[PDB]
Amino acid sequence: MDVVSLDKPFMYFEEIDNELDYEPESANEVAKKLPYQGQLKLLLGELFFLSKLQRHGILDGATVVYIGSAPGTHIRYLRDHFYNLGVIIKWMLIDGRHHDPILNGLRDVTLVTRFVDEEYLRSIKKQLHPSKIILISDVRSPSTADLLSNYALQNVMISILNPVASSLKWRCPFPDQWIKDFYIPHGNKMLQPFAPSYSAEMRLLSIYTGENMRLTRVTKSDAVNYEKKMYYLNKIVRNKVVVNFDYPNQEYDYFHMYFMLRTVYCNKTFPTTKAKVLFLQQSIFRFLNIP
Amino acid sequence: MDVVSLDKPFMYFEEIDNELDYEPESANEVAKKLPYQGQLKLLLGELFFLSKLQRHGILDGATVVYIGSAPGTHIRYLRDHFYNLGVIIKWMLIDGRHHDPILNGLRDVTLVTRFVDEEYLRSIKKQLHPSKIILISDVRSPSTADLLSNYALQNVMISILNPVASSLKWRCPFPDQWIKDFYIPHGNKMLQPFAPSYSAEMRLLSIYTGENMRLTRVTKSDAVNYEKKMYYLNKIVRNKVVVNFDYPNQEYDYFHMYFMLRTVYCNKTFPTTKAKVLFLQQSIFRFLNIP
Ligand SMILES: C[n+]1cn([C@@H]2O[C@H](COP(=O)(O)OP(=O)(O)O)[C@@H](O)[C@H]2O)c2nc(N)[nH]c(=O)c21
Ligand SMILES: C[n+]1cn([C@@H]2O[C@H](COP(=O)(O)OP(=O)(O)O)[C@@H](O)[C@H]2O)c2nc(N)[nH]c(=O)c21
Ligand SMILES: Nc1ncnc2c1ncn2[C@@H]1O[C@H](CSCC[C@H](N)C(=O)O)[C@@H](O)[C@H]1O
Ligand SMILES: Nc1ncnc2c1ncn2[C@@H]1O[C@H](CSCC[C@H](N)C(=O)O)[C@@H](O)[C@H]1O
Repeated sequence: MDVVSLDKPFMYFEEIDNELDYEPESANEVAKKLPYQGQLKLLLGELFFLSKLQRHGILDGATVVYIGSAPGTHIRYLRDHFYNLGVIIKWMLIDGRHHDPILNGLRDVTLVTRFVDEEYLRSIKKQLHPSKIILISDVRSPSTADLLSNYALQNVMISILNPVASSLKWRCPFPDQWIKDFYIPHGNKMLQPFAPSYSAEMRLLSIYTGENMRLTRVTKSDAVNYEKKMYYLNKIVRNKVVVNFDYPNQEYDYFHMYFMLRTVYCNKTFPTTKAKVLFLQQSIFRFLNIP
Repeated sequence: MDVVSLDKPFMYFEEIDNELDYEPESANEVAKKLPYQGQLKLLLGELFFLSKLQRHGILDGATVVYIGSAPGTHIRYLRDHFYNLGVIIKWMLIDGRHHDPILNGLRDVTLVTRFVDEEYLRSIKKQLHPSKIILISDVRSPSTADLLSNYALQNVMISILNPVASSLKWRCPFPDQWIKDFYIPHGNKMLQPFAPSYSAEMRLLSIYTGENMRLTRVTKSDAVNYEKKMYYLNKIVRNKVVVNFDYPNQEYDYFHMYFMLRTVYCNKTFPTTKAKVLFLQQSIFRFLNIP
């Protein structure tokens, strides 16, 4: 068995302290071990992001515009969580694909079947006005050309919507498929527990202060680094059994999930953080029908 | 006579401490009082900007890419000034129009007759590599639609060229011709002595640290402010005779020119700042054939 003792898990990209030469043979390995693992991945990341905004007092009264939301099964859980906590939020879920029927019939959630273009963003901005917007993007076209186009759209989302915070899908193009250097918004590179086994995807979390928008250039050298740090995380770290983690499941992803869940607010008062987390996890797994 | 005593002149937009309702009748007033006033305007601004970079030690060894450079008569003066100071610089002047023949025959200056598009910027970037680039832009198409397009090109100039510093033409669209909010790079809004009488144009000066690029949103409310602050500067300030300014000419623009010129480096040693400035001004006016 692959045992180790860890203090904390890598929460952000920059914390990764090692790297590995990417082995293309990893692409043939089992990408997922849990049913609905993709909804779990998104649920934890967005719960983490949104709880932060609550902590900063910028969630209540906001309209969450989620682009690339369908099917969105896990979004029903997020909505119920903040709804039950007393936070007042409107959700606007936009995707060309259809949403899970569990999202219908809620006055606080608007479902839209539209593929967003810069022009449509303008109309929704004019229509949301004057509400504060929180953007969450998970749009999907992939080639490096598809990616750049997605990233280019995400940047236009921020410029037109002008949100107070944003969570953006972020996976750097692979060095061997480089096309050109580009810019992404500045934010924390949140790592994702339960991401596919060898995924190099993370989420870019940003909070917009002032009227400024800071970007950051991404080059091929950055692409090489992303590939090597993520490959090391996936191949090595995520395959560790954190034995000094007394918890029903000690696998790295549960250890990592624990640190995100410990930041979540609950109505119920618990005697320990461990009890709150077990509760949140049981709750999340039951909702998603994960054994 | 319109007399006043001033400590310093307004060097940057933010320093303007008052505003006036724009009077459209000002558009019919004499825009210029000196011959070649436009070359003088550009010369002082770019001398100011470039001397700053020298002060920060980022000029020597750079390639100055000037887009929208023609005719560029005043650029010959700039080139001679730094050339004679020992600073090593390559100049690349690009415009679809032809340059002043005085710019020919200098091994350190390349003249290009091309209307730049994003694609061309890419080729010149690949070709300048690996030199450090200093961008100066004075491109001209104007409607608010022409402006936005110009500004959009200037931002692509910075993203592709990735310069260490930049000077950009900046005039906010008028509030009554607003089209949409947009972003410009963050920089100092340098005011321009000898700008046309009622011009709302300034230059955006930026130095790029790290791999970050910070932008700033410009709205119609900003457009109203720009109009009112600039109108106050033009109608009131620029029409003042600074009597506590002992100098051959006491008009505001000369008082303002004095503060830019006092920052310029010379080979010759002077007993007073006043002597250096008079020298630089005499020199500049003689070069431009201004009486
Ligand atoms: C993690 N990774 C994946 N690939 C390629 O990406 C393909 C799809 O796997 P994926 O990377 O999970 O796709 P996604 O990012 O769209 O979700 C694989 O079949 C590999 O060919 C990769 N190719 C390179 N060069 N480097 C990597 O780090 C890498
Ligand atoms: C300074 N100013 C100029 N204009 C208009 O701009 C026209 C051209 O004058 P300009 O503003 O000097 O042109 P430019 O910025 O392209 O160099 C004038 O005939 C006016 O109609 C202006 N129009 C408005 N609404 N507000 C202003 O502050 C203003
Ligand atoms: N322009 C656009 N507008 C809306 N959604 C977009 C988009 N282009 C692609 N997408 C969507 O991006 C999605 C990526 S899959 C998203 C999964 C979703 N976030 C979840 O909660 O279940 C797809 O449903 C696709 O239709
Ligand atoms: N894409 C482009 N590439 C090059 N120059 C451009 C441009 N579009 C417009 N311009 C140029 O922008 C200039 C504006 S006038 C510039 C005056 C000049 N800076 C001086 O030193 O004399 C015009 O000469 C025009 O041809």
